[PDB]
Amino acid sequence: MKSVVNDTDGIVRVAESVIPEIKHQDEVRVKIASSGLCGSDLPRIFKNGAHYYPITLGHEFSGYIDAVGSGVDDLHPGDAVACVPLLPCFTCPECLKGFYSQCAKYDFIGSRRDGGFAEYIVVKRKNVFALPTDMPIEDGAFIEPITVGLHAFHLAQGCENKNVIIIGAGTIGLLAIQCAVALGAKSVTAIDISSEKLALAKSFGAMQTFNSSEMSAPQMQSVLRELRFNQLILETAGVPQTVELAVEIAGPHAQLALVGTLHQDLHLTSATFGKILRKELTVIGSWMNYSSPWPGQEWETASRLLTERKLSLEPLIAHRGSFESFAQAVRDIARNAMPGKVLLIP
Amino acid sequence: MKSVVNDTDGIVRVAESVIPEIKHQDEVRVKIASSGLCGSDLPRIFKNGAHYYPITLGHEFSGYIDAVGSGVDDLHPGDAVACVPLLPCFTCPECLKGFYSQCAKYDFIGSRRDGGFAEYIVVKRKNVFALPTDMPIEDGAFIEPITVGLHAFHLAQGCENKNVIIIGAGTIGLLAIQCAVALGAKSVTAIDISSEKLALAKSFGAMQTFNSSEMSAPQMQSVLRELRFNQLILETAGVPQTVELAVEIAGPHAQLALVGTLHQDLHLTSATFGKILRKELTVIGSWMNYSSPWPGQEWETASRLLTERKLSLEPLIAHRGSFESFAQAVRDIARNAMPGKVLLIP
Ligand SMILES: [Zn+2]
Ligand SMILES: [Zn+2]
Ligand SMILES: [Zn+2]
Ligand SMILES: [Zn+2]
Ligand SMILES: [Zn+2]
Repeated sequence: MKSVVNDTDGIVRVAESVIPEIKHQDEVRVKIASSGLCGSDLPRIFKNGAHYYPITLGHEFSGYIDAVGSGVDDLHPGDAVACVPLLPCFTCPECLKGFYSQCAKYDFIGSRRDGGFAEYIVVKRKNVFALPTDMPIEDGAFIEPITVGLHAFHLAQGCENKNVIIIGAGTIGLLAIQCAVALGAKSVTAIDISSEKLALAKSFGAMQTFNSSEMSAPQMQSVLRELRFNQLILETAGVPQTVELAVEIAGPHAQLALVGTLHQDLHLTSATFGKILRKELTVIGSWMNYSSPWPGQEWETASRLLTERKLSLEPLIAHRGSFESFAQAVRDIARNAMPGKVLLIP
Repeated sequence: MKSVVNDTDGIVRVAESVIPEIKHQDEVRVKIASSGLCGSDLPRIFKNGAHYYPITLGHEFSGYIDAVGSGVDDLHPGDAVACVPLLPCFTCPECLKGFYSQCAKYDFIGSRRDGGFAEYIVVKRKNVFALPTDMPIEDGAFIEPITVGLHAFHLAQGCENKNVIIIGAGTIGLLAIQCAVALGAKSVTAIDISSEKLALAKSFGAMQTFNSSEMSAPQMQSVLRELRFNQLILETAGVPQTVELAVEIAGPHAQLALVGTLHQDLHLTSATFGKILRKELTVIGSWMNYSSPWPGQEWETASRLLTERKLSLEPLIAHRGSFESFAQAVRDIARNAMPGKVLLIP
């Protein structure tokens, strides 16, 4: 079978291996139909940021059950699934509290073990999420990234009647705009460095957009005056300039949800830090996308919103291709910005 | 009348001035009995951090009503009061929401206008808080710093049954320890560089203490293992090293309340920032100490805790004296750490 294998210093190749066998009663084998590249994969590919090399990535995928272990009774060959890539231990104090992403013994498909840029993969039953039979299988690759946004909204106790601000218009951020609209946000505003993913964001329902390469924080705050109350800001870009921007533009008692991981240090001026105090902001760390009961309401909500057509996935996709095509598309990214969702279609 | 006036390059003066007159129907004049130096006053004196010079500071004080304006019907000469130093406008959208410390137009006794390091002051009726008739008048000077800690606890929805960690053993931190014990924290841990402030913390009820000049963050986290859940951490020291420490030591889903204002920039590593997300911390900006109904339940709680003898103020006090000895005590601080509460007794 074919897979995409990444090696040290940004080398990407397509490799041939034997199909993995089911080795435990609670495992399943999935034949992968659609597998997306995450923003968080780019440092793994191009900045030696993976836990090991060589490695096969991919934690955003869907497929059909190919076989099941003898202990699996609720899934059958042919069933459509999405991958639930985190595997907590379920027995540490954190896990028994429902803090699965604070488990100090978890596995992660496409990060801590090999993942979904392959024709087949064997994973635990708890690592797959059943899809509605009428849902197009390709759509299932977006479930995991949808739940990223939904988890942050969950931590903030909802976005209903809130003025939400999404910073970053990558796939995660564009999905968060669509979810915010569908979950009854009073308004949605999008902010990003380049100018018309912002047009795309307006088509998804953002009532206004700020190009941060052309507006300063004060200019943005001035426009936001009428909407300065009951704010929920999601920082999805994961660069220190946007974290700083969120604090600067925030209105009184705004909730600020951090979902983007930084790969450079954050220097905040004394003044900016002071605004966290003076505005009495609530800064909410957000990690992964899970809650009890496993894998969490986020996952059922993601599937539900898709089926009732509240979400729009096609405009997000910058590329579909099989292995050679997808590999070169990944190579073409270089250390540049993500064009849109790059999908592997085996 | 005498007052303490500080000037540009850390000069502290005792000056003579005329007694201020009541000019509006809703004003009172207070003859000041006890007036304390806040940790936040030190950058105002020695790091040119005040809004203007020359200036008279002091926002932690108590006294007796000397005279009242013609429109004041519920206070009279001889009444004991504490100062409520913030004066919001009460007519902006922030104030109408009960967000008094975000008021666009607020005044502040001892920061935006001259304060209580004087024999008499004229302030609004809204700037004084009636004390119980049996309360020793000097105790009233501690009400404002008490409510600082209580406001942070309030923002965090209480400290009851929580494992609280107080970082910084200045007067405000030591008071927050006593309040935490009184309000039923499951445990209280104190952290500071002074082994002696730490002994005091234990006598106030801290079950353990970490000296940060001698212990590492990992060393601290190791000790905190059995208490790592349901944490409430108050950062009161207001220096970048302790903000960094709070994030490093925090347990899973800990609340982190920020009450100390920085006067130096904050440089967080990408790893330290990452912990905010990975631990799913909630960072709570805390500013001043007010709520609706003005000035807030915090002030009622402070008064009550004092009257039922749940707090201990005498060991906090490092100095008592009239104008000349108080001024020299202040000068002796220079650019060093606070010895304890320095009080002016006119
Ligand atoms: Zn991802
Ligand atoms: Zn676990
Ligand atoms: Zn103060
Ligand atoms: Zn106001
Ligand atoms: Zn720096």
